[PDB]
Amino acid sequence: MATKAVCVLKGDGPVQGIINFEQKESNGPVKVWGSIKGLTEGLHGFHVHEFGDNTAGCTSAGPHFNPLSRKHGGPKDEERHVGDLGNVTADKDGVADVSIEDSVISLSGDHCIIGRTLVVHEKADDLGKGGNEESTKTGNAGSRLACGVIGIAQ
Amino acid sequence: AMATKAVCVLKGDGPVQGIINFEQKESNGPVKVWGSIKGLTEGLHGFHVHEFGDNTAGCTSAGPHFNPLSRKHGGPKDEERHVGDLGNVTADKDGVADVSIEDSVISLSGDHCIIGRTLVVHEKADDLGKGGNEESTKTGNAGSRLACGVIGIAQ
Ligand SMILES: Oc1ccc([C@@H](O)CNCc2ccc3ccccc3c2)cc1O
Ligand SMILES: [Zn+2]
Ligand SMILES: [Zn+2]
Repeated sequence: MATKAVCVLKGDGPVQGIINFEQKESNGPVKVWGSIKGLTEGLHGFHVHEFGDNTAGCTSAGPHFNPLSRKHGGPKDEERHVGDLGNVTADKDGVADVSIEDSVISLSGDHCIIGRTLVVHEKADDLGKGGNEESTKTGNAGSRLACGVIGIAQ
Repeated sequence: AMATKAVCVLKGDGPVQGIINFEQKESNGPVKVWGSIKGLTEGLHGFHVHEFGDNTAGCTSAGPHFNPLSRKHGGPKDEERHVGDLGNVTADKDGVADVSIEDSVISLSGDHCIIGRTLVVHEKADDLGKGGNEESTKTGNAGSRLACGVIGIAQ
Protein backbone atom coordinates (compact mmCIF):
# COMPACT_ATOMS: atom_id res chain seq x y z
CA MET A 1 0.00 0.00 0.00
CA ALA A 2 1.27 3.51 -0.95
CA THR A 3 2.36 5.73 1.90
CA LYS A 4 3.64 8.60 -0.29
CA ALA A 5 2.46 10.36 -3.41
CA VAL A 6 3.50 13.45 -5.37
CA CYS A 7 1.98 15.81 -7.94
CA VAL A 8 3.67 18.24 -10.29
CA LEU A 9 1.31 21.16 -11.03
CA LYS A 10 1.64 22.91 -14.42
CA GLY A 11 -0.77 25.03 -16.50
CA ASP A 12 -0.95 27.56 -19.36
CA GLY A 13 0.37 30.40 -17.32
CA PRO A 14 3.08 30.92 -14.81
CA VAL A 15 1.59 28.78 -11.98
CA GLN A 16 3.65 25.72 -11.08
CA GLY A 17 4.69 23.62 -8.15
CA ILE A 18 5.22 20.31 -6.49
CA ILE A 19 2.89 18.96 -3.82
CA ASN A 20 3.75 15.94 -1.64
CA PHE A 21 1.25 13.61 0.13
CA GLU A 22 2.24 11.29 3.01
CA GLN A 23 0.04 8.92 4.95
CA LYS A 24 1.50 7.06 8.00
CA GLU A 25 -1.41 4.65 8.36
CA SER A 26 -4.17 3.74 5.96
CA ASN A 27 -6.60 4.62 8.73
CA GLY A 28 -5.08 8.03 9.32
CA PRO A 29 -4.78 11.54 8.00
CA VAL A 30 -2.80 12.54 4.91
CA LYS A 31 -0.23 15.31 5.23
CA VAL A 32 -0.12 17.53 2.10
CA TRP A 33 2.78 19.96 1.70
CA GLY A 34 4.95 21.61 -0.95
CA SER A 35 5.28 24.92 -2.68
CA ILE A 36 3.38 26.51 -5.59
CA LYS A 37 4.68 29.68 -7.22
CA GLY A 38 3.41 32.20 -9.75
CA LEU A 39 0.12 32.81 -7.96
CA THR A 40 -1.64 36.13 -7.18
CA GLU A 41 -1.26 37.02 -3.46
CA GLY A 42 -4.18 35.70 -1.39
CA LEU A 43 -6.50 32.67 -1.31
CA HIS A 44 -6.85 30.01 -4.07
CA GLY A 45 -9.23 27.03 -4.16
CA PHE A 46 -7.24 23.75 -3.87
CA HIS A 47 -9.10 20.60 -4.87
CA VAL A 48 -8.72 17.01 -5.95
CA HIS A 49 -10.80 16.50 -9.09
CA GLU A 50 -12.19 13.15 -10.18
CA PHE A 51 -10.19 12.15 -13.31
CA GLY A 52 -6.38 11.98 -13.79
CA ASP A 53 -7.05 13.01 -17.46
CA ASN A 54 -4.98 15.95 -18.76
CA THR A 55 -5.80 15.34 -22.45
CA ALA A 56 -7.47 18.75 -22.72
CA GLY A 57 -5.46 20.40 -19.95
CA CYS A 58 -7.08 20.98 -16.53
CA THR A 59 -10.61 20.92 -17.99
CA SER A 60 -10.55 17.18 -18.63
CA ALA A 61 -10.00 16.46 -14.91
CA GLY A 62 -13.80 16.72 -14.45
CA PRO A 63 -15.55 17.96 -11.24
CA HIS A 64 -14.37 17.75 -7.61
CA PHE A 65 -13.76 14.16 -6.60
CA ASN A 66 -17.09 13.33 -4.88
CA PRO A 67 -17.74 9.61 -4.65
CA LEU A 68 -20.32 10.13 -1.85
CA SER A 69 -22.32 12.65 -3.94
CA ARG A 70 -22.29 15.33 -1.28
CA LYS A 71 -22.46 19.09 -1.61
CA HIS A 72 -19.28 21.20 -1.77
CA GLY A 73 -17.88 22.36 1.60
CA GLY A 74 -14.68 23.30 3.32
CA PRO A 75 -12.33 20.60 4.59
CA LYS A 76 -13.58 20.96 8.22
CA ASP A 77 -17.21 20.27 7.15
CA GLU A 78 -19.01 16.99 7.48
CA GLU A 79 -20.84 17.85 4.24
CA ARG A 80 -18.02 18.17 1.68
CA HIS A 81 -16.61 16.45 -1.34
CA VAL A 82 -13.70 14.06 -0.67
CA GLY A 83 -11.65 16.43 -2.93
CA ASP A 84 -12.48 19.58 -0.90
CA LEU A 85 -9.17 20.63 0.54
CA GLY A 86 -10.22 24.32 0.99
CA ASN A 87 -7.83 27.13 0.11
CA VAL A 88 -4.10 27.69 0.02
CA THR A 89 -2.60 31.12 0.57
CA ALA A 90 0.04 32.73 -1.64
CA ASP A 91 2.30 35.37 -0.04
CA LYS A 92 3.20 38.74 -1.58
CA ASP A 93 5.83 37.02 -3.77
CA GLY A 94 3.19 34.74 -5.32
CA VAL A 95 4.33 31.65 -3.30
CA ALA A 96 1.98 29.20 -1.49
CA ASP A 97 3.92 27.10 1.06
CA VAL A 98 1.14 24.57 1.34
CA SER A 99 0.72 22.66 4.58
CA ILE A 100 -2.58 20.81 5.07
CA GLU A 101 -3.55 17.70 7.03
CA ASP A 102 -6.75 16.00 5.95
CA SER A 103 -8.62 12.91 7.18
CA VAL A 104 -11.05 12.47 4.35
CA ILE A 105 -8.69 12.05 1.36
CA SER A 106 -6.58 8.86 1.47
CA LEU A 107 -3.79 7.15 -0.49
CA SER A 108 -5.78 3.91 -0.46
CA GLY A 109 -9.30 2.57 -0.50
CA ASP A 110 -12.47 4.26 -1.74
CA HIS A 111 -11.21 7.75 -1.03
CA CYS A 112 -7.84 7.08 -2.74
CA ILE A 113 -6.67 10.16 -4.68
CA ILE A 114 -3.75 8.40 -6.54
CA GLY A 115 -4.43 8.64 -10.27
CA ARG A 116 -6.74 11.73 -9.83
CA THR A 117 -5.90 15.37 -10.52
CA LEU A 118 -4.89 18.11 -8.06
CA VAL A 119 -5.97 21.56 -9.22
CA VAL A 120 -5.15 25.04 -7.91
CA HIS A 121 -7.85 27.61 -8.87
CA GLU A 122 -7.98 31.26 -9.80
CA LYS A 123 -10.00 32.64 -6.81
CA ALA A 124 -10.83 31.82 -3.19
CA ASP A 125 -13.03 28.80 -2.49
CA ASP A 126 -16.06 30.17 -0.55
CA LEU A 127 -16.35 26.76 1.20
CA GLY A 128 -19.98 26.28 0.19
CA LYS A 129 -21.09 29.51 2.04
CA GLY A 130 -21.82 31.75 -0.96
CA GLY A 131 -25.68 31.22 -0.98
CA ASN A 132 -25.85 30.19 -4.65
CA GLU A 133 -25.94 26.90 -6.55
CA GLU A 134 -22.40 27.31 -7.81
CA SER A 135 -21.14 27.60 -4.20
CA THR A 136 -22.52 24.13 -3.39
CA LYS A 137 -20.72 22.73 -6.51
CA THR A 138 -17.31 24.44 -6.92
CA GLY A 139 -17.14 26.99 -4.12
CA ASN A 140 -17.01 29.75 -6.80
CA ALA A 141 -13.20 29.23 -6.99
CA GLY A 142 -13.12 30.06 -10.77
CA SER A 143 -10.65 28.88 -13.45
CA ARG A 144 -8.10 26.08 -13.15
CA LEU A 145 -4.67 27.68 -13.11
CA ALA A 146 -2.50 24.57 -12.87
CA CYS A 147 -3.01 20.85 -12.29
CA GLY A 148 -1.25 17.44 -12.35
CA VAL A 149 -1.98 13.78 -11.89
CA ILE A 150 -1.23 12.48 -8.40
CA GLY A 151 1.33 9.67 -8.67
CA ILE A 152 2.87 7.05 -6.36
CA ALA A 153 6.14 8.29 -4.84
CA GLN A 154 9.23 6.50 -3.33
CA ALA B 1 -11.49 -3.65 -8.87
CA MET B 2 -13.26 -0.36 -9.88
CA ALA B 3 -11.22 1.59 -12.52
CA THR B 4 -12.05 0.32 -16.00
CA LYS B 5 -10.41 3.19 -17.97
CA ALA B 6 -7.17 5.14 -17.61
CA VAL B 7 -5.25 7.70 -19.72
CA CYS B 8 -1.74 9.04 -19.93
CA VAL B 9 -0.47 12.27 -21.60
CA LEU B 10 3.16 11.76 -22.62
CA LYS B 11 5.49 14.79 -22.78
CA GLY B 12 9.24 15.33 -22.63
CA ASP B 13 12.11 17.76 -23.35
CA GLY B 14 12.05 17.07 -27.15
CA PRO B 15 9.21 16.82 -29.71
CA VAL B 16 7.83 13.47 -28.52
CA GLN B 17 4.24 13.64 -27.29
CA GLY B 18 1.21 11.46 -27.21
CA ILE B 19 -1.97 10.30 -25.58
CA ILE B 20 -2.28 6.65 -24.51
CA ASN B 21 -5.62 5.07 -23.40
CA PHE B 22 -6.07 2.00 -21.26
CA GLU B 23 -9.26 -0.04 -20.96
CA GLN B 24 -9.95 -3.06 -18.78
CA LYS B 25 -13.58 -4.20 -19.00
CA GLU B 26 -13.10 -7.07 -16.50
CA SER B 27 -10.91 -6.81 -13.43
CA ASN B 28 -9.51 -10.28 -14.14
CA GLY B 29 -9.19 -9.75 -17.89
CA PRO B 30 -6.62 -8.11 -20.14
CA VAL B 31 -5.89 -4.36 -20.54
CA LYS B 32 -6.16 -2.83 -24.00
CA VAL B 33 -3.64 -0.03 -24.50
CA TRP B 34 -3.92 2.29 -27.53
CA GLY B 35 -3.28 5.81 -28.77
CA SER B 36 -0.87 7.82 -30.82
CA ILE B 37 2.63 9.14 -30.03
CA LYS B 38 4.18 11.62 -32.52
CA GLY B 39 7.69 13.10 -32.91
CA LEU B 40 9.52 9.76 -32.84
CA THR B 41 12.34 8.54 -35.16
CA GLU B 42 11.05 5.82 -37.50
CA GLY B 43 11.42 2.28 -36.02
CA LEU B 44 11.17 0.55 -32.61
CA HIS B 45 10.99 2.37 -29.22
CA GLY B 46 10.90 0.71 -25.78
CA PHE B 47 7.51 1.28 -24.07
CA HIS B 48 7.41 0.58 -20.34
CA VAL B 49 5.59 1.34 -17.11
CA HIS B 50 8.09 2.62 -14.56
CA GLU B 51 7.51 2.22 -10.83
CA PHE B 52 6.85 5.83 -9.58
CA GLY B 53 4.38 8.42 -10.79
CA ASP B 54 6.93 11.07 -9.78
CA ASN B 55 7.70 13.63 -12.51
CA THR B 56 9.57 16.12 -10.27
CA ALA B 57 12.76 15.41 -12.22
CA GLY B 58 10.86 14.77 -15.49
CA CYS B 59 11.05 11.13 -16.65
CA THR B 60 14.15 10.38 -14.51
CA SER B 61 12.28 10.43 -11.16
CA ALA B 62 9.98 7.61 -12.35
CA GLY B 63 12.73 5.15 -11.24
CA PRO B 64 13.06 1.63 -12.78
CA HIS B 65 10.54 -0.62 -14.62
CA PHE B 66 7.61 -1.51 -12.38
CA ASN B 67 8.63 -4.95 -11.13
CA PRO B 68 6.71 -5.98 -7.97
CA LEU B 69 7.59 -9.70 -8.57
CA SER B 70 11.33 -8.96 -8.73
CA ARG B 71 11.87 -10.65 -12.07
CA LYS B 72 14.38 -9.96 -14.81
CA HIS B 73 13.49 -7.81 -17.82
CA GLY B 74 11.73 -9.57 -20.73
CA GLY B 75 9.31 -8.96 -23.59
CA PRO B 76 5.57 -8.92 -22.82
CA LYS B 77 5.11 -12.45 -24.11
CA ASP B 78 7.80 -13.87 -21.76
CA GLU B 79 7.02 -15.57 -18.48
CA GLU B 80 10.15 -13.95 -17.11
CA ARG B 81 9.35 -10.18 -17.39
CA HIS B 82 8.67 -7.07 -15.31
CA VAL B 83 4.97 -6.23 -14.89
CA GLY B 84 5.87 -2.91 -16.63
CA ASP B 85 7.42 -4.72 -19.70
CA LEU B 86 5.14 -3.67 -22.54
CA GLY B 87 7.79 -4.31 -25.31
CA ASN B 88 8.21 -1.88 -28.16
CA VAL B 89 6.06 0.45 -30.18
CA THR B 90 6.81 1.18 -33.86
CA ALA B 91 6.87 4.65 -35.32
CA ASP B 92 6.13 4.94 -39.08
CA LYS B 93 7.99 7.12 -41.58
CA ASP B 94 6.02 10.21 -40.47
CA GLY B 95 7.23 9.87 -36.87
CA VAL B 96 3.95 8.39 -35.53
CA ALA B 97 3.48 5.26 -33.43
CA ASP B 98 -0.20 4.16 -33.57
CA VAL B 99 -0.01 2.08 -30.48
CA SER B 100 -2.15 -0.99 -30.10
CA ILE B 101 -1.26 -3.50 -27.38
CA GLU B 102 -3.24 -5.98 -25.24
CA ASP B 103 -1.56 -7.16 -22.10
CA SER B 104 -2.68 -9.62 -19.36
CA VAL B 105 0.01 -8.95 -16.86
CA ILE B 106 -0.60 -5.19 -16.16
CA SER B 107 -3.92 -4.29 -14.51
CA LEU B 108 -5.89 -1.15 -13.63
CA SER B 109 -6.68 -2.57 -10.14
CA GLY B 110 -5.07 -4.74 -7.38
CA ASP B 111 -1.32 -5.39 -6.97
CA HIS B 112 -0.27 -5.09 -10.63
CA CYS B 113 -2.27 -1.81 -10.79
CA ILE B 114 -0.43 0.73 -12.93
CA ILE B 115 -2.68 3.71 -12.02
CA GLY B 116 -0.47 6.43 -10.53
CA ARG B 117 2.73 5.01 -12.09
CA THR B 118 4.59 6.41 -15.09
CA LEU B 119 4.45 5.31 -18.75
CA VAL B 120 7.69 6.10 -20.67
CA VAL B 121 8.54 5.84 -24.38
CA HIS B 122 12.27 5.27 -24.92
CA GLU B 123 14.94 6.39 -27.41
CA LYS B 124 15.78 2.95 -28.90
CA ALA B 125 14.40 -0.59 -29.31
CA ASP B 126 13.87 -2.73 -26.23
CA ASP B 127 15.95 -5.93 -26.95
CA LEU B 128 13.52 -7.89 -24.75
CA GLY B 129 16.15 -9.37 -22.54
CA LYS B 130 18.11 -10.95 -25.41
CA GLY B 131 21.02 -8.58 -25.78
CA GLY B 132 23.63 -10.65 -23.85
CA ASN B 133 24.64 -7.94 -21.31
CA GLU B 134 23.29 -7.11 -17.84
CA GLU B 135 21.63 -3.90 -19.04
CA SER B 136 19.60 -6.16 -21.29
CA THR B 137 18.04 -8.03 -18.34
CA LYS B 138 17.36 -4.69 -16.49
CA THR B 139 16.08 -2.19 -19.12
CA GLY B 140 16.37 -3.98 -22.47
CA ASN B 141 18.93 -1.42 -23.63
CA ALA B 142 16.11 0.92 -24.78
CA GLY B 143 18.23 3.93 -23.79
CA SER B 144 17.04 7.35 -22.76
CA ARG B 145 13.52 8.41 -21.72
CA LEU B 146 12.04 10.57 -24.49
CA ALA B 147 8.61 11.33 -22.98
CA CYS B 148 6.44 10.15 -20.10
CA GLY B 149 3.33 10.83 -18.07
CA VAL B 150 1.54 9.66 -14.95
CA ILE B 151 -1.21 7.17 -15.68
CA GLY B 152 -4.53 8.68 -14.45
CA ILE B 153 -8.08 7.42 -13.88
CA ALA B 154 -10.30 8.27 -16.86
CA GLN B 155 -14.06 8.65 -17.37
O1 LIG C 1 -1.15 13.02 8.94
C1 LIG C 1 0.19 12.91 8.91
C2 LIG C 1 1.00 13.87 9.48
C3 LIG C 1 2.39 13.74 9.44
C4 LIG C 1 3.00 12.64 8.84
C5 LIG C 1 4.51 12.48 8.74
O2 LIG C 1 4.90 11.13 8.45
C6 LIG C 1 5.08 13.29 7.56
N1 LIG C 1 5.82 14.57 7.86
C7 LIG C 1 5.62 15.62 6.84
C8 LIG C 1 6.76 16.50 6.37
C9 LIG C 1 8.04 16.04 6.15
C10 LIG C 1 9.04 16.90 5.72
C11 LIG C 1 8.78 18.23 5.44
C12 LIG C 1 9.79 19.08 4.99
C13 LIG C 1 9.50 20.41 4.73
C14 LIG C 1 8.20 20.88 4.93
C15 LIG C 1 7.20 20.04 5.39
C16 LIG C 1 7.49 18.71 5.64
C17 LIG C 1 6.50 17.85 6.08
C18 LIG C 1 2.16 11.70 8.28
C19 LIG C 1 0.77 11.83 8.30
O3 LIG C 1 0.03 10.88 7.76
ZN1 LIG D 1 -15.97 20.48 -3.84
ZN1 LIG E 1 11.65 -4.20 -17.72
